[PDB]
Amino acid sequence: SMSLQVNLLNNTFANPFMNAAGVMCTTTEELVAMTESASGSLVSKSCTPALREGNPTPRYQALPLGSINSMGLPNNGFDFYLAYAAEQHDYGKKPLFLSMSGLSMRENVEMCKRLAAVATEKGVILELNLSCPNVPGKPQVAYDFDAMRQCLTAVSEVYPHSFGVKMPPYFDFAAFDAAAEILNEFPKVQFITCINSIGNGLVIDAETESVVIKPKQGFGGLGGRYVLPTALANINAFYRRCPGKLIFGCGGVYTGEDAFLHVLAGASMVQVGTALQEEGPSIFERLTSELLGVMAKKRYQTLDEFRGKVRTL
Amino acid sequence: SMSLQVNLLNNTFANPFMNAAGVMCTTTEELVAMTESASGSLVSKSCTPALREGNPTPRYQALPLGSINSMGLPNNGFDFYLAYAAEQHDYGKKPLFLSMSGLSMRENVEMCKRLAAVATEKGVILELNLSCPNVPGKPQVAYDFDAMRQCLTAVSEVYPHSFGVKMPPYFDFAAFDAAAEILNEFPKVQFITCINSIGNGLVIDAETESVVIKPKQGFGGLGGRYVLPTALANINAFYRRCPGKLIFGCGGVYTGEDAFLHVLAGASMVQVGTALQEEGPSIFERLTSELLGVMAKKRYQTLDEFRGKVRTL
Ligand SMILES: Cc1cc2nc3c(=O)[nH]c(=O)nc-3n(C[C@H](O)[C@H](O)[C@H](O)COP(=O)(O)O)c2cc1C
Ligand SMILES: Cc1cc2nc3c(=O)[nH]c(=O)nc-3n(C[C@H](O)[C@H](O)[C@H](O)COP(=O)(O)O)c2cc1C
Ligand SMILES: O=C(O)c1cc(=O)[nH]c(=O)[nH]1
Ligand SMILES: O=C(O)c1cc(=O)[nH]c(=O)[nH]1
Ligand code: NI
Repeated sequence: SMSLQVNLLNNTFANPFMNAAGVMCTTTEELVAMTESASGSLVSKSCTPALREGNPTPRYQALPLGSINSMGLPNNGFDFYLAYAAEQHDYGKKPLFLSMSGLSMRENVEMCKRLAAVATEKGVILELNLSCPNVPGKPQVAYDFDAMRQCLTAVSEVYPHSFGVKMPPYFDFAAFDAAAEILNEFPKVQFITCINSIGNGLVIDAETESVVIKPKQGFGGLGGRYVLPTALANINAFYRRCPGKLIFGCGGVYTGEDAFLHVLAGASMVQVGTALQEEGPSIFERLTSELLGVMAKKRYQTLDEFRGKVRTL
Repeated sequence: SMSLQVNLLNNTFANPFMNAAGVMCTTTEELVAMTESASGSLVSKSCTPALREGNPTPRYQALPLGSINSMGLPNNGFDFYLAYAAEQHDYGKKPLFLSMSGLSMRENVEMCKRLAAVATEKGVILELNLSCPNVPGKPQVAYDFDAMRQCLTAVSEVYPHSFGVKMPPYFDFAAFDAAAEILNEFPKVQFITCINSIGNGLVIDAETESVVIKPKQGFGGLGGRYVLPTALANINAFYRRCPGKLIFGCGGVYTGEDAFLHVLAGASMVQVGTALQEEGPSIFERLTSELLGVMAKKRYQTLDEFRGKVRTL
């Protein structure tokens, strides 16, 4: 009588849950573990053309209300994630997203040219990251609407497939309108993932009288409980302003109820970051169970019945 | 042996605590209550040239982790707050800040021209709000740097006194740098208040499947526990980039420990919003007491001894 099934991008997903890019998806063993998990899908660590060591440690800290990180894009490099998608991933189990985070337009252009064939042959789907806020001396691409337009223009020009974009959060309607206007000019952009972390917060430990991460004087992206209302705002804002596109939710999901809120705001897929970092891939069994439980109590049978139907006053 | 005393802008404050603008400071009764409280200071509700009714209700909601509001600047009008500063306020009890939020540059200019004489005669201090996120169709001035520079020029032109600016949160270093560079052009800007609410979040009540405030489809500014690391980040960011100015902290202060963090980050004064809304002006006796307790356990006697001294790794 009940179903968490999702159909989009010419795929069927058993449920809307997946990891947030960058969480538990860097190594072969992590990718295998996500594939073997109860999640409906998975996305690989945001990649650069060559392997990156990332920022000095400590660079992640769990917190009572979430997390702060300045990882600095540590990743195995594009060849590695391309090879996983081309040769190793079991598409029989679930669809695969590959997150790309080139440090320049030219890097994204070069990687997309090579990804094209693998997307065609295997069905891997590109999630293009325009919102990394932890690489020193590199402003978030999507806070500069001109840099955003140019990046999307280049990728659309060279990449012969649909793709999605991972967005930083915005905090005013003018920004929502400006971002949506740009995104709506690109028909290949078929999903929008809202949101990446809330950028450059600063956690201070009262006992040590110090920051808690090493890079960038302790400034890092916030995730977890801190970001849920901001995530829902962005999910709903683009859900409304980009009616021709799907929205993937990301931010502050720890429970089936949290996920229910994401869907109500407009989300098709629901990404899990901080909570997954702290619990491991077994969380997806708990989350599907919980979401089904929420739906049971509210008398919903499918996600379609309430997606985007949040009531305004 | 210990003291919460603060000295700035030719004034002495018994302690760093004050209300955040907009919280419990709209009516005569509220202003007197703040003046009679244990707070080191107070600021009046952000004003427009004429009275405003504000947005339709409900327009504020207390939450487990903070608050969301879209008040829409309900206020008694400039004449009313000017009159309170000129004629009624007991400066013998504590200094007074007047918050100003004209809906246009020209509105601020005209109010400042009239405030000048009262500042001279009575010592009231202007906090110029460049960051109201809840009046529909009106974008936050401080997210537009050229506009911000223009406004500060226009005001400095007509207002022969020191003043401060209430800033929205920023989320990347390029933005910290740009804002600080504008503010550093204007010597009259002697303090910076970080931060106004995190703008346009969206709270959804899972039981009702609806938003919780009426204006703007449920979108509103976030305060409280949600905003503390963003507040600390902005306090510290401007503390570092504007060494010729003082920083007032605002955001997420519920305890003396929270206030201790604000000061460590660089704050001279510490403003209390959401917590004050939920607890009333008695909160200031608890906060002074708690901060003294935190200082005793840590063997500090004055705020100077640790202000801005947060340790990086
Ligand atoms: C450790 C860590 C690494 C992350 N790395 C990436 C990344 O490589 N690419 C990306 O798009 N987002 C990255 N993020 C952001 C998350 O994908 C997600 O947008 C954010 O953490 C909010 O979700 P949460 O509240 O569930 O954590 C990372 C987050 C964390 C905590
Ligand atoms: C009810 C309410 C009304 C507010 N009105 C104003 C205002 O008139 N002027 C202003 O600068 N900020 C206003 N704000 C923002 C607060 O001054 C403060 O910057 C924000 O709430 C963060 O502090 P908190 O975390 O202590 O709530 C208001 C906040 C609340 C909750
Ligand atoms: O690798 C990182 O540091 C990182 C990337 C990103 O997109 N988001 C994030 O929070 N961290
Ligand atoms: O009156 C309001 O709506 C308001 C003004 C402001 O500056 N900040 C805020 O959170 N609310
Ligand atoms: Ni922004």
